Amino acid sequence: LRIPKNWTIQRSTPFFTKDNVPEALLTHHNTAVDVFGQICVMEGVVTYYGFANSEATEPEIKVVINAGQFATSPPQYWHRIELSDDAQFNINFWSD
Amino acid sequence: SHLRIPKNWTIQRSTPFFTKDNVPEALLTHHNTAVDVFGQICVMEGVVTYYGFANSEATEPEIKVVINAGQFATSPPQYWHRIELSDDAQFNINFWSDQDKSGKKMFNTK
Repeated sequence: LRIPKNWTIQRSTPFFTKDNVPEALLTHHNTAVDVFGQICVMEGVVTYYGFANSEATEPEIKVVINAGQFATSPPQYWHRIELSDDAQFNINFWSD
Repeated sequence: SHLRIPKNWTIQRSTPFFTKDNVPEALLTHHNTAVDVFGQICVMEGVVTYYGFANSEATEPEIKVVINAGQFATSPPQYWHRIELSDDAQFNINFWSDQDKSGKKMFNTK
């Protein structure tokens, strides 16, 4: 899935690091029912683990996101992210 | 090496997606971000070429950066630049700031 041309960012999170990231993101969870999660890495590395559904124990996809890059999370898709000790990222949520 | 936006900064405003079909002409020519405002250009599709200038009246670029899909680049406060798009380029821009910028200008032209 690609984010539609007419979609926009309803909300953006502040910058998160190993020091102030919300435990909720570091855990196996999913995005809003109809929202695309765009993860932008400013510094360090963020590793993205995707799962076919909420039951899967092993990931069906692993993506390494480096500084200067971003990876999107399709609506309703289950995932978990791990951050290197110097990671700095934020997430933009597209919908509407 | 894109410059790092400090962790304490926050996004004040974000632009919708743009393509060579509806991109504001202000981005195609010289412009800079307002004081205390860091620009971030995310390329969702295609290619966006970035041209930076030493100052308001510099004619030839001091920096050229090619930004591909999945990548983003940053432009520090008041730094003059312009962007060029590929035929299938799709991108947007996030404006960060370490100060409340509500109501004020995000970018300057000319």
